[PDB]
Amino acid sequence: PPRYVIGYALAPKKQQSFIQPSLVAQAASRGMDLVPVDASQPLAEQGPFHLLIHKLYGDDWRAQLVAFAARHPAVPIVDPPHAIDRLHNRISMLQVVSELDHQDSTFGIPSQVVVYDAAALADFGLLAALRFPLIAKPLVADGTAKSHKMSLVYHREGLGKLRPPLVLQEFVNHGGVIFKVYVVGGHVTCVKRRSLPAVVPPAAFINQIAGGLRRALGLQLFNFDMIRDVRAGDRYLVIDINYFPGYAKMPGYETVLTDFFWEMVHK
Amino acid sequence: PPRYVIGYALAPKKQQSFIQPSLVAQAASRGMDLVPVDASQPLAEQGPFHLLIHKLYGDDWRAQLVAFAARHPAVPIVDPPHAIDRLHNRISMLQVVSELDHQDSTFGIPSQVVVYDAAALADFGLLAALRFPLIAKPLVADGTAKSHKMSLVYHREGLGKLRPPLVLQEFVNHGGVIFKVYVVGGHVTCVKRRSLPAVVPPAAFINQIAGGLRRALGLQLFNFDMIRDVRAGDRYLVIDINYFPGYAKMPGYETVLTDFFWEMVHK
Ligand SMILES: [Cl-]
Ligand SMILES: [Cl-]
Repeated sequence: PPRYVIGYALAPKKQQSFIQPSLVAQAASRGMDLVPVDASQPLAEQGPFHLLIHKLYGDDWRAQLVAFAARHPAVPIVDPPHAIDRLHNRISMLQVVSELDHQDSTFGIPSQVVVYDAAALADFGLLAALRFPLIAKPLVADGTAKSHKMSLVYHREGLGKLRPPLVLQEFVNHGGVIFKVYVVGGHVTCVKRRSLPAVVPPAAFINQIAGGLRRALGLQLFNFDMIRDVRAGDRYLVIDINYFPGYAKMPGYETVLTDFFWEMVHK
Repeated sequence: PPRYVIGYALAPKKQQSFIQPSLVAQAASRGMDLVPVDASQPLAEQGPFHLLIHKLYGDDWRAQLVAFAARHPAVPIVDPPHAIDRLHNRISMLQVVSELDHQDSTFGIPSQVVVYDAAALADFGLLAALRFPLIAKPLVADGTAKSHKMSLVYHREGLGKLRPPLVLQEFVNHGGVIFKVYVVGGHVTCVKRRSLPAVVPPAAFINQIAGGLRRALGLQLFNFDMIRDVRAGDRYLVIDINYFPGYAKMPGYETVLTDFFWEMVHK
């Protein structure tokens, strides 16, 4: 019958990991043509698309997506740059998680300390009452930098050498395990990574959170970090959310994505 | 010669305090007609304006200002709603203050604790090492609510009864004085309010900060709260910023505003 064009605008490293022959071939076998977006030409002069997927940042790419969205309201963008932006301030991101509605399993948000300058990082009294280890992230980051990754701190001296502005979370109530939950539209997958280089949370609970994050963030492609609060044992916290992660690591990612692409071009 | 129309879109209480006969008459004496915007009609069908000043919130008023700004790019809006929004998240607001560049007087940003839910407000260990009193604000607020005001907390029991999500700042290093600095474009005024119901900071320093906030926030009308860190005695912190404050309280506000309106319609 008819064919659907899936335009992709990805950095070369993300093309190499995500746009694999096995994905291109599975999708073509179902009538879907994955077509790269030329970065050296405007998207406006670039050919019919039934779906645009991207992981590019900055005001020129944003402007192109803003114009594309005006010219072609019915063509889904995954994901809209105003929705990716909701992840860029750690404090406003966790604010979005705090808006979700709430069985046997409970859902929390971990308190944060924000330190804006070097003087505060030396002299703020409260920092001497922190339990270690800490999770530290820059307050604002898009993920593109290596220094935008959540990093562990083991003592006051290590904290003292970080670059403010930063957000600090205590990291002691979780029994040294982290659950990375991969989401693709209505579909969840879950990876029992072990932090500080086990029993998974209930699947129905994870699906409720995954779906609430999708509706609240307006993102189809993301992965959320979750911990068990092992004081109580049936309490869980979301500690991070990341746009369009390394799906290529999960075996069977090609089938999950192809199913998602097919769903999106029949919305 | 020609006359200039200054449209104003204000709540009735703000009309009563700010749009006083003495302001209307001074401005008319200089060729400037202050004209109220009809809230029951679209702004698009509302008459030539050489300047629009407002203090209204919400998506309908925003949409009207977005359309006005497209149709009439050369007519200044004071202030643009995307710029007022920069004040609505306390953490991203202080992030904007942290971006300013930096003599005898130094300039800091106070560390904050963010508490997202009721469980954290009871159980977060770090809160038992806070010094009191604290400044507490909701993480997100526009100022229109009575509960959106920065409030003082004197002990753990009082902290325990607040409504998260909230931002906590220790409030002990300032020797019980707060400086409210009123800004109108390039012009500063300064009020030695005494907190917890004196020597002012140097005027050149205040003007540098006022001007950096104006460029960074893109606001003409605001007031910033500043404290002296009395450990060192030549260090100052910005602890709050508010859109379009009670200028009518300062004597001589009519002359300051009329001069600002005249400057804006000759940009
Ligand atoms: Cl990938
Ligand atoms: Cl007023």
